[PDB]
Amino acid sequence: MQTVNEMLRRAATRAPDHCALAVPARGLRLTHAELRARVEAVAARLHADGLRPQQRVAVVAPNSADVVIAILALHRLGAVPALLNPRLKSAELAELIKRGEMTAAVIAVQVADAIFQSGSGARIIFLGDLVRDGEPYSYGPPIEDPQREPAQPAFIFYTSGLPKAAIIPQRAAESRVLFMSTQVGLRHGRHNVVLGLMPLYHVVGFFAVLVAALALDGTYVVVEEFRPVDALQLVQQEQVTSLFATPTHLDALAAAAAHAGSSLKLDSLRHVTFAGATMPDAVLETVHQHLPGEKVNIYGTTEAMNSLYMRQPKTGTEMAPGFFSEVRIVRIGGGVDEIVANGEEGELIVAASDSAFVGYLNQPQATAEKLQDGWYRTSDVAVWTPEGTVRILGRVDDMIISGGENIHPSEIERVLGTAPGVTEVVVIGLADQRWGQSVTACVVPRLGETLSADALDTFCRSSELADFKRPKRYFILDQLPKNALNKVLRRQLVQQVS
Amino acid sequence: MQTVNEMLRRAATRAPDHCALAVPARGLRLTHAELRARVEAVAARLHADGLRPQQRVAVVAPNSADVVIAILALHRLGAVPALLNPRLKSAELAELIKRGEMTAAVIAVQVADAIFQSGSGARIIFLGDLVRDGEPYSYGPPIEDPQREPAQPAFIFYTSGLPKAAIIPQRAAESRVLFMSTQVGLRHGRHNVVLGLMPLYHVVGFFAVLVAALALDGTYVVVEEFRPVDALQLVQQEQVTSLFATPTHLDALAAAAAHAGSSLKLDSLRHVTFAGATMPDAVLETVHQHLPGEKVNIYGTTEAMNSLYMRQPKTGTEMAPGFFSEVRIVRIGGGVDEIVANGEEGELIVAASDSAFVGYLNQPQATAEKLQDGWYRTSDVAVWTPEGTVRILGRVDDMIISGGENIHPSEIERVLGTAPGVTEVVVIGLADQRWGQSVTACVVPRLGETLSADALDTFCRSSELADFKRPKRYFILDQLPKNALNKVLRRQLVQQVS
Ligand SMILES: [Ca+2]
Ligand SMILES: [Ca+2]
Repeated sequence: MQTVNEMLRRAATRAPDHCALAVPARGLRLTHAELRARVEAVAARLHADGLRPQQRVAVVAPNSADVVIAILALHRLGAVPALLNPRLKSAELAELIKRGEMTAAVIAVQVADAIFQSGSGARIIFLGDLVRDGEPYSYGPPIEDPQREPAQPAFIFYTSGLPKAAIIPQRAAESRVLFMSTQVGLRHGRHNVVLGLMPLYHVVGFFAVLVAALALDGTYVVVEEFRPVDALQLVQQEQVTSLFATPTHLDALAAAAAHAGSSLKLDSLRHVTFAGATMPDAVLETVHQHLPGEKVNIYGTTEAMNSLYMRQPKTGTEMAPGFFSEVRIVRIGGGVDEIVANGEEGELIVAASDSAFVGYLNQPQATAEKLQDGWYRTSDVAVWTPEGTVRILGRVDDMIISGGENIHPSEIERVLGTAPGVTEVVVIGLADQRWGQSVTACVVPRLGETLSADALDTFCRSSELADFKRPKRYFILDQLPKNALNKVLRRQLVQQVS
Repeated sequence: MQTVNEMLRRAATRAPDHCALAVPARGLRLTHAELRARVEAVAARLHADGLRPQQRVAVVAPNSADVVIAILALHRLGAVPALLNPRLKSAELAELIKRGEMTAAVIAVQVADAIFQSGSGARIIFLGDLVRDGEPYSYGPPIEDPQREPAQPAFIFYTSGLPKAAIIPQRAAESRVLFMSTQVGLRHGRHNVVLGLMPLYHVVGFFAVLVAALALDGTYVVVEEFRPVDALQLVQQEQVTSLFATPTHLDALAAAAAHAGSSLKLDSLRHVTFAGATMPDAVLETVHQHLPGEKVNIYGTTEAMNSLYMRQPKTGTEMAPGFFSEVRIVRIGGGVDEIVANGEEGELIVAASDSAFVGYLNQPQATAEKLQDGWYRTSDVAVWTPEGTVRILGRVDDMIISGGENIHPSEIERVLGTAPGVTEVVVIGLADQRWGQSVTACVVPRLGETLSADALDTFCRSSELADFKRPKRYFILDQLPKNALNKVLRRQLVQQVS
């Protein structure tokens, strides 16, 4: 097996003087050999300070060359980095560090004061004390390479109450990189220039983007702050060959690319990759229209990485398993062998092979729910189409059951999203008078526009929606309740309207 | 890890009703599911007859759907197939089966009578008794899946006195397939139609061609006998997307493709792959001119599979390591850490990682010579170019040392191959009067043409060859001595001329 460390080690023997890390705004460029030397330097310093293999170390920082070096240094030492979203609230981060029994926390700095008040025994390490614009503070003797074993913890990543600590074993790294070759069509070579739009604390941003970029002897371009015009200019200046972005970022990029008066040259870009399950047909058409390269839709989890994909997608919900993957659709709430009959809806489950996590840290119960008899349960509903592909229908937990029939809010939300005057929509089930749920739509008007239940119903009646799927009721609201991460709080919304 | 069996098993869950095996001349087509059922059937029958996991079974047969099924059935049972070139002499095959301590031999049938006379305890199994045009003789209870372990023997393949039995471990299969994705640019999908030009008893023909074709959810097209026109027609009829062929086959294919009056449509073909180290510049130009698709040169061994490659090659000897690979150039006859200074010639050695063989069967001494301190020694001479690529110079054993300077016959042979009137040439060293060797060229004239030492020397003097490299002597011969496999016997030639 090639661990992350080993893939990078091998790449550096092959392409020592080729650019590995580029930070164009900062004018910082490091070769594969230069990066390896700085990783080794930081690792040695961390070891001298007391850090030992298989100890867990939290990382709380936005994307940057310094955090790339820190994460890889921790891994080189043999510590287990636990990458955390720095946009989370301080007390929430402190709780997770406490729950995780971390030896230390490497932070970009009032998070430290929060860790001190939690009672945690985690030693605070400021990122700025380790490495500054690629330059390490060097000390301590050279250190041994730790023994890495296939099933052993390598990295911890967090999911969407509190986020769960998914443990990624050493053996998972290779296939979490190589799917980008088998599915997406990346190949080895010094032509590879990868734009780092995805967060490093997301499995895609780390394995599929950063690690893939370097493992294939290419360049990772660091983007600290997202700006659509700045990103497209970087495509031209750095000759970016591939980008992985969110639907939100892609919509922004497509719009910035759409001007006739623009001098932008996007010719180098050959791959545009995304998780487009939630992507409306309209966003997908603008991506096809205004951005070059092959478009590939992927379906992925923190827990299992890549399970389905589609080249040149026409919609965001239709995909099929690729290399590495084995999938089934089973009776909702049933055992892993209870295969549905074709055309019937069930839960998508995916074989837990080398890419799969080994469990959630200190949560035995949640693990038992997700990993059963060699299979990872997605908690998503799906169906086999007449063409033998998988149609993702939505989350099991979002499903509305009205008169004993399954309705998926995501489908209704996509239709209603295109109705005149609608800027936002969330579809929920509210309790009816016959022990079921009634389909209910909460809608926000475009600025200055007037919505009415009658006009929205008139629009739904003209659509392809089956009768039983049309909302029975509308709530017209000035705004929807959202957390600090711009995610709709479905449960708080039910309470506000009901 | 995915063993060969596991890669095929997973592919069949993904694409059960897609064509896996096509024999167009015979009108035979089998889906992934149909192939798996026949593999399972033959495996069960083999087990009932007494065959058990980790027992070695020789296979002596030309390419066909039946041998594909037999090999995969042996592997499914857990036996270790030892694939042998059926063009070898009977007593030579019998000797190798004896030396290998085989439990049995599956043969297309006077090889059987030879095995009986060798004294071997190998039970003879005729291929025609197991499966006929895809149809198995079925009996016996269903059998357990054997435990497969990473380091455990999986397949045996033979090299170029007697051929050596290279043991390929279970863990080697995945990277021996996936290099075709990282290096050559194949990707997962039902678009894959692979033409089976390479012999199944060659590691390329098995892992890189057959197993890759199926593992990626594609089709393997069986070719029992090579014919250039028939092969190109199959490209059109079956919509072949990739082919791997010898330089000899490629020259034949290019010529057949070169007619303006031809109706052939080769548009589906996107990848033409070859081991082109021995390929002259002229053959490479005709391939570029007359065949479509991306051309990729690979450097490979039975022992280590893929160690170097080049996309869109301009010559056959300049390549660089790809994904999986780590290479060094060391002092000839020295230790694995004795790196040469750049520009100096040495032996190419390659890291023995997952793809590597684990040793030669029953030959401890030959193993110790080839596998040292984590490295496989190629026995090829090479040099790092000013551009940081590897230039393959030829075999260590072929090198001529004249006045203390290294001369490589392959270089001289390529120049002399283009001289007026020359149809064949072999360059050898003969003992001089100062304890060294003199560069000597043995040449065969084109039919009816007259060669002379003077005209050949005149041609060499006009070439880019350094003074010290030009032949001091010519032997003009009506033919060169060759074995039954059309390979020049270098040692018999020295004796004939000296
Ligand atoms: Ca309000
Ligand atoms: Ca003769």
